[PDB]
Amino acid sequence: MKIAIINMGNNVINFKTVPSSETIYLFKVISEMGLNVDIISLKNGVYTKSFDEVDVNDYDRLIVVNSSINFFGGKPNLAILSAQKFMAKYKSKIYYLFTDIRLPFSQSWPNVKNRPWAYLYTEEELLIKSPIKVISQGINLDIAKAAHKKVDNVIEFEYFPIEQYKIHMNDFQLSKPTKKTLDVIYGGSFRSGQRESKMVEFLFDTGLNIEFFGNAREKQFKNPKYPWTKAPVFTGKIPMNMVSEKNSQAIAALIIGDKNYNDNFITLRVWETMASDAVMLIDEEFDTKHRIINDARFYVNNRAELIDRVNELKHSDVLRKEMLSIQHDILNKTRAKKAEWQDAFKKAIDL
Amino acid sequence: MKIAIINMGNNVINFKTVPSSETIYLFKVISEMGLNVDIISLKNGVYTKSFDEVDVNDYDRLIVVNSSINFFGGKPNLAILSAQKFMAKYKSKIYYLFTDIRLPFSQSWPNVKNRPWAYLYTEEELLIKSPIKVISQGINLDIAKAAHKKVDNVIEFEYFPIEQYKIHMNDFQLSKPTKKTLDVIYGGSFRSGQRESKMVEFLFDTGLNIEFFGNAREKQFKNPKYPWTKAPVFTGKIPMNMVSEKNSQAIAALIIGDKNYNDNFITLRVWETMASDAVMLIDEEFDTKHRIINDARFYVNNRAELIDRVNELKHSDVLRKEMLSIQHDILNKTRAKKAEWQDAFKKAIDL
DNA sequence: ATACTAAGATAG
DNA sequence: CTATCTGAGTAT
Repeated sequence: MKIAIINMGNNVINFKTVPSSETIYLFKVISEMGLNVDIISLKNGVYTKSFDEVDVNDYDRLIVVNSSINFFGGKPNLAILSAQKFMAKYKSKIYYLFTDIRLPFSQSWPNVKNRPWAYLYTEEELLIKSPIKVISQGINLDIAKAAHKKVDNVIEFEYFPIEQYKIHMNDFQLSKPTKKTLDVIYGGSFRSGQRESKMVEFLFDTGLNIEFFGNAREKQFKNPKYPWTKAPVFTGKIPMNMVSEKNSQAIAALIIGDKNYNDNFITLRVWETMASDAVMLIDEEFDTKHRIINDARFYVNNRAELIDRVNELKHSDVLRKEMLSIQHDILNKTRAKKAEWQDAFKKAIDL
Repeated sequence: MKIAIINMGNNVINFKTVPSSETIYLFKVISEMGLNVDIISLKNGVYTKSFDEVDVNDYDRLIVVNSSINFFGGKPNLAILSAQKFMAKYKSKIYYLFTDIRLPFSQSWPNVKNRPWAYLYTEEELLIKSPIKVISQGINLDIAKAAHKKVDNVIEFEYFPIEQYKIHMNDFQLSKPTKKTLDVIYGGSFRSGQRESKMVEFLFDTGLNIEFFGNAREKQFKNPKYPWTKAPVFTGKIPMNMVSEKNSQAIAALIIGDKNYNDNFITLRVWETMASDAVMLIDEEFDTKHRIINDARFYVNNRAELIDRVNELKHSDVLRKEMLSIQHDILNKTRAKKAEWQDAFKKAIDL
């Protein structure tokens, strides 16, 4: 039972990029399940074998982490092409991990055949004919089907909480009480549209000491529709395995709403936050039914509520520790189900 | 008082390179102050002592010419590493000359520890703990504090017109009346974005016989946001300390704006142009408050103001001299106050 | 060959 | 939008 996992459109080397670190963490958690698995990527590395140095048919299961197939600057992206070349040569069923609604499986050939560099590839080289099963992170399989109604070789759809790999990792550790230095903290990147509105709403002009870490830059918030005076402090990105300790430096860590996740996907951030020493405050829009934590106090709808809830927390150490113990209790109930989780995954890749 | 001066990331031997010349010229101007100074670098030379043969703690003052940490080809950069090991062993305050907004002081250790060759160094030998005093060439100390935010041991800030070392040199001599063969001249290299914009706004489609020397070619200008028909004449590189001799060839030398220096840093260029037989014209953005010269005639806004002024100088050999006589009187008044500059420097390195 | 380059591409 | 990531090309 030899399993191969690859990222469809991103180089896999270290933990310095989101797609790469996720592919490696998926490889690590699948290994810890007692499965023999390799990561194939563009070159040999600490975690990967080269596409050029293996026959895709030496594996009984091919898992493909979703990625986009857009070619930046119209130039050839070897990460995409080499991965699909590899997929096309596979004579068996392909398991596509759908963790981002914006990244449904997609053939590259069509987007390649009309390129100046088209001569480099042939349709037989890139066209994937194998049947594909989509393992959707989003519980709503209707949305998963919709996004793939463009590709006919997708024949199975199944829901599997992939993002739970962060809490099921053997070395998982709850954050320990921490000396606070921030009222509210939020990690992410800038995104125009409703995403800008949402962020200015919860992070700007709160009157609280807030830190926005990640890839966002203050000067990206210019839209006159969502004005502001006092912005939060911006910080550089942080290692995947440091997120929870980074969040723990604040009394409260926020989860903002997003049209591509709301009531459908539980995200890595939810767990990273719920695991920290920071009380997890969730944008009502993100989880209307409160599937995450069955306690209204963990939810906020606007700036007034966020400000009010955070101030109740910065004064009441007792209220803070209680909420903290409730979110840790909920996390652990989920963790207790590890074995069911692992079997569900084996079951999802027909093992 | 024994003073040691080093360049953080460049080797110092002679005047064959930009950074080396700067360090040696800084060295000479300080020696001419009657101070005891030594240049410490990689190998012993006419102007330098080797890092591996001197004990940094023998000096009462350690001056570090700003530089960047860029490990070309991912390989160890000996000037940066030797320099920072030297600085790390130092036990008193460090004086960092910030002559370029792009070169804030930076620790190299965080960079080295994650390199495959990290085992060749220890944090004890690279981590610089001594307090740092940034002596900024820019007069806006807020722009200087802003740049050194990442660092924590940078305690002081102070402005000092460092670029003036060229005029106060016991060597300095104004350029004598030169036979004109160019209407306009400008030295430098192109970068991108607005850098190219400006260079095209002031040196292209003017109808004037303009020359452009340094690291720059014609095709390097593609951006269809700033279109041009007739480009100036590119003369490539010239010696490394004959800029004044070069500029004097034209009727007027140009100083164009730059997001980094504008209303902050007076550059070596300014003084090398102000010292030439060429009338120095300045981009209004580079110095709006008109600090350089107090006379509107030397400043321009766009291609219009430019070509116009150059014409007034061509059709009035009398006007040329008058303005030329003005800039020289300014330089002369600055040079006469050499002692005020020197004493200001001493007070900068706490003497 | 020798020595210098004040760093360009990428992340989200 | 720049902090972070990657890792030899250019000038003598």
